[PDB]
Amino acid sequence: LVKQLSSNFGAISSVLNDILSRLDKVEAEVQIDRLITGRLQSLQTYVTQQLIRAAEIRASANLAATKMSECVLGQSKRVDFCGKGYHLMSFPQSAPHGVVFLHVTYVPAQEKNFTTAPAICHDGKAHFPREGVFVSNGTHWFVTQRNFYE
Amino acid sequence: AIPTNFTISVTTEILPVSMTKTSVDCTMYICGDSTECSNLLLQYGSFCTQLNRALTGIAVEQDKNTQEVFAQVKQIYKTPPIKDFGGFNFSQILPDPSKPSKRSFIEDLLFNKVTKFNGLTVLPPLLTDEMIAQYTSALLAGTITSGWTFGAGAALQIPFAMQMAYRFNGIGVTQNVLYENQKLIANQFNSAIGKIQDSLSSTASALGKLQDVVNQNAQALNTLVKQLSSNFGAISSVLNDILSRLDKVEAEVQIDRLITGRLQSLQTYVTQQLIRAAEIRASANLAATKMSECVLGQSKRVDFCGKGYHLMSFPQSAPHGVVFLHVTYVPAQEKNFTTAPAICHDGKAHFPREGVFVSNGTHWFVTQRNFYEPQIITTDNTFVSGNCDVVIGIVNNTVYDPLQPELDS
Amino acid sequence: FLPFQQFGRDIADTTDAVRDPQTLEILDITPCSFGGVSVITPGTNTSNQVAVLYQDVNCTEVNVFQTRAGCLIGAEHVNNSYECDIPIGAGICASYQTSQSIIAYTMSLGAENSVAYSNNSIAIPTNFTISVTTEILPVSMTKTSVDCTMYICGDSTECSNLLLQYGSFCTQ
Amino acid sequence: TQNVLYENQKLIANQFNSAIGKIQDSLSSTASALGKLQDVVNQNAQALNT
Ligand SMILES: *[C@@H]1O[C@H](CO)[C@@H](O[C@@H]2O[C@H](CO)[C@@H](O)[C@H](O)[C@H]2NC(C)=O)[C@H](O)[C@H]1NC(C)=O
Ligand SMILES: *[C@@H]1O[C@H](CO)[C@@H](O[C@@H]2O[C@H](CO)[C@@H](O)[C@H](O)[C@H]2NC(C)=O)[C@H](O)[C@H]1NC(C)=O
Ligand SMILES: *[C@@H]1O[C@H](CO)[C@@H](O[C@@H]2O[C@H](CO)[C@@H](O)[C@H](O)[C@H]2NC(C)=O)[C@H](O)[C@H]1NC(C)=O
Ligand SMILES: *[C@@H]1O[C@H](CO)[C@@H](O[C@@H]2O[C@H](CO)[C@@H](O)[C@H](O)[C@H]2NC(C)=O)[C@H](O)[C@H]1NC(C)=O
Ligand SMILES: *[C@@H]1O[C@H](CO)[C@@H](O[C@@H]2O[C@H](CO)[C@@H](O)[C@H](O)[C@H]2NC(C)=O)[C@H](O)[C@H]1NC(C)=O
Ligand SMILES: *[C@@H]1O[C@H](CO)[C@@H](O[C@@H]2O[C@H](CO)[C@@H](O)[C@H](O)[C@H]2NC(C)=O)[C@H](O)[C@H]1NC(C)=O
Ligand SMILES: *[C@@H]1O[C@H](CO)[C@@H](O)[C@H](O)[C@H]1NC(C)=O
Ligand SMILES: *[C@@H]1O[C@H](CO)[C@@H](O)[C@H](O)[C@H]1NC(C)=O
Ligand SMILES: *[C@@H]1O[C@H](CO)[C@@H](O)[C@H](O)[C@H]1NC(C)=O
Ligand SMILES: *[C@@H]1O[C@H](CO)[C@@H](O)[C@H](O)[C@H]1NC(C)=O
Ligand SMILES: *[C@@H]1O[C@H](CO)[C@@H](O)[C@H](O)[C@H]1NC(C)=O
Ligand SMILES: *[C@@H]1O[C@H](CO)[C@@H](O)[C@H](O)[C@H]1NC(C)=O
Repeated sequence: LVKQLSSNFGAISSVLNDILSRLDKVEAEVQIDRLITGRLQSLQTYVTQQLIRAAEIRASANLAATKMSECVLGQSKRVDFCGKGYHLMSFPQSAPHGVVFLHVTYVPAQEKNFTTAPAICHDGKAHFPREGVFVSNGTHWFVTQRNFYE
Repeated sequence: AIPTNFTISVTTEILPVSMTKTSVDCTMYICGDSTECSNLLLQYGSFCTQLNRALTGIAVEQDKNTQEVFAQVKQIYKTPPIKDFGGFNFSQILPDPSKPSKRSFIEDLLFNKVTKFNGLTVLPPLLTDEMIAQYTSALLAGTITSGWTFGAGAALQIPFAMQMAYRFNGIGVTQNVLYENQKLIANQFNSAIGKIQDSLSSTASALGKLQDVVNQNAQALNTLVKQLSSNFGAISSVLNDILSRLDKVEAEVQIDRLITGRLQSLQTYVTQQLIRAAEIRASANLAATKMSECVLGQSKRVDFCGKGYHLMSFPQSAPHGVVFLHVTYVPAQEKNFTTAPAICHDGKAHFPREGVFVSNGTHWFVTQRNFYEPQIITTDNTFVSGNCDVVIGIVNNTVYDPLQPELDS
Repeated sequence: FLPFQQFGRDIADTTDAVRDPQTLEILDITPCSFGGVSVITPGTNTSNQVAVLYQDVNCTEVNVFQTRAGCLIGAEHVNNSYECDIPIGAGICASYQTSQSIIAYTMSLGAENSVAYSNNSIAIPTNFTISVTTEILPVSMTKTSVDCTMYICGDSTECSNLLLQYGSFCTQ
Repeated sequence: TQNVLYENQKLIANQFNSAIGKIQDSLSSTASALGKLQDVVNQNAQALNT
């Protein structure tokens, strides 16, 4: 925007005082009008870009507020909304013109291949887990939590 | 009213993700191959480079949108050669190895529905249709073979029927309903997919949300080009026709008239593109949100990923967009049952641990809220708190104690 | 062309074709090949070597690698894929690697992996790790304010009086 | 647990009814409550006047 003050826009000079100090009114008003049109257009361009950028910032701020409410104040069931992993808790940190969230997540680290089954027959009855899944270590059947071998 | 039967439905949600990456050269558009016009244009400073910058920013954000929507998986997963998925047929959404581009049948259907000299160019996307198809293949193979585990961390293999059992538990329906009705569920799923294929193969308007984006950008460019035909007060719209007949002094004035008009035309175009780009970005952010919370996980958000109780979703690529196939559980048939909030027994007030109390007119049962499956009311189904003189609408019945006959013998 | 037609025009009113005034044949006028020129470069704190992309042209009209993004000159084509560094377009990215030089390659989409799926095998985690990630979001931007009179006219009454003929353009 | 509601159902209904009455009293007395919508009306009207 400041650089635009250096443009002539068709005028004999970009410096308004240099136009006024050398030419009398009648034609000088024309030369000034050329600069007014160009500089006014420059401001309109600047303001339009700022309004669009401001809309972008507002969307980001709304997202940040949403995360603050549903991650720091609560616990998020939304996948990858507050970082990768199963969300536990988050911590806000301030930053210049922004906010930084530290997302604490639970990530499975080591796994084993187990044989499974959807149900077990006993006396003709079909037994299903109340919680967890059925696993076999190759000789014995166990019931264990879905997200942690126990 | 408690549902006694259910139907598995598949819905299609179509979202724009990107728009054509145009770039406009102000000198060739405004002046072309004319130095006199270019020299006049230089008196307007940076008006051009701010337009090249704005369009570059848009072009970059079109690739950012695609990457955030599709590039959510660190690895490219692939299905096994044996499709033992419990009766669920995925052959119409998985890559077809026989095509020159490994797209699914449905993706091929989607691509068949959506259809320079003045300084106006179109940049290629960074991610080709091949790269997008591979990404949707990886996301689909992960979803099918590992459920939601590939989203949080490592892809942990699980039988598909058990994965669906978890998805059913996630909506308040005990996993045993799925296994007892597994064949029915697989047949309903396969039929729903066939219906999706028939719709896409017959309803052209299905992809209107993406076609309109294509139309809006194309028309805008046509409008910009049409503006070269305007005089803007000059004796002629053709710059060379002005330069070849008039000498410098007045010709510079006639050229200035065209520069002002054409520069205004570009500014209008760029402003409209920035606003439209913001719209596309919001849509892409929504698509990425759905991808993360529907395909990689399971959504508890009502109507976020289609109507019904969400089970799973499948991404499909489309021209300048993404198509989600949302698999939902919808109650199908219901009966009128009499209910009660609690039952008095020995003065104790019994409440269900899970489910509600129902009566068929002669006997009281406890059943799941979302699926009629009557069980005998027992001490292992209900809990005691307080007594019958507080709860409004409490009824008299008996609660069977499974331990009593065990102690008598 | 019909016997009375001498010139053809495009949507922009530029000449599309002309009929030669001496020999009555039609010549199409296609403006000669042009395009944007982009420079692919590592930062100047690392190297002053660059590659040049001539957009949407063949390398004949201008070692040399023809891509659908254009003719890339100065970057060596490498068969090995990598993570995208400096994007070019159409699946091609470039980077500065090992002497050292600029390379061009088809970008990798991630490691290839298969899931050991079967109808009776489940993988259940036995251990876990607690990870912390950082998410950075903009919230605000500098609260600028611009005075149209000082910007446009400054300390000049004659200009201000002319500006008043434009009404509310400023106060908006 | 759902038993809390049933044991306290009368209290809950009375609190709900009172809260609604408070909403009515606020809307009947606080003009600024709908400012978010009035500003939209004002922004478009002024723009046309401009
Ligand atoms: C599967 O788990 C069971 C239970 O832990 C194992 O059975 C035990 O094996 C140990 C020897 O490692 C014996 O000392 C115990 O008496 C066994 N208990 C029972 C109840 O049998 C079984 O060996 C494991 N199998 C495999 C292949 O790991
Ligand atoms: C639940 O609804 C399904 C259909 O949505 C029923 O399945 C149909 O059953 C009839 C038997 O009268 C068959 O002729 C149809 O071919 C079946 N359709 C499918 C898709 O399998 C099912 O029987 C219903 N169950 C109950 C208990 O009402
Ligand atoms: C999954 O559904 C597709 C639907 O097309 C099945 O493909 C058809 O299979 C039948 C016989 O198996 C052929 O006669 C058709 O020509 C096939 N159609 C197409 C388009 O390929 C596929 O076989 C089904 N898979 C399973 C395992 O049942
Ligand atoms: C309500 O359900 C109960 C339990 O299913 C029904 O009682 C059974 O009725 C059948 C006849 O249809 C008898 O053969 C069983 O011996 C009954 N069992 C018991 C424990 O009483 C009862 O008839 C049903 N009532 C209605 C109106 O449907
Ligand atoms: C539910 O059962 C209780 C007791 O089994 C009933 O309470 C009796 O009500 C009658 C009539 O009001 C009294 O005369 C008895 O003295 C009460 N007995 C007890 C132990 O409180 C109660 O009325 C029954 N509810 C319904 C709806 O029939
Ligand atoms: C689970 O993983 C943790 C590391 O993430 C293991 O803790 C390490 O155990 C080794 C023992 O071999 C120590 O030398 C390391 O210092 C431990 N690291 C930390 C951070 O405490 C843990 O033992 C693993 N548990 C199982 C059952 O595999
Ligand atoms: C499970 O078995 C397959 C069979 O080849 C193997 O490739 C895979 O690595 C095994 N899983 C683990 C966690 O070792
Ligand atoms: C429940 O009873 C009402 C009583 O008229 C009836 O209109 C309604 O259709 C019944 N519900 C079902 C599912 O039949
Ligand atoms: C339900 O309504 C009937 C209407 O006559 C009434 O007699 C009965 O007591 C009511 N029950 C409850 C729990 O409100
Ligand atoms: C970039 O230059 C600065 C200053 O010379 C240097 O400190 C920094 O490490 C350089 N960056 C890289 C990636 O080498
Ligand atoms: C010109 O570009 C086309 C692009 O497809 C290429 O096939 C051709 O070989 C290039 N060179 C020519 C025409 O000499
Ligand atoms: C790269 O792969 C192509 C495949 O056609 C091959 O012709 C070429 O020689 C390879 N380059 C090197 C350096 O191996």
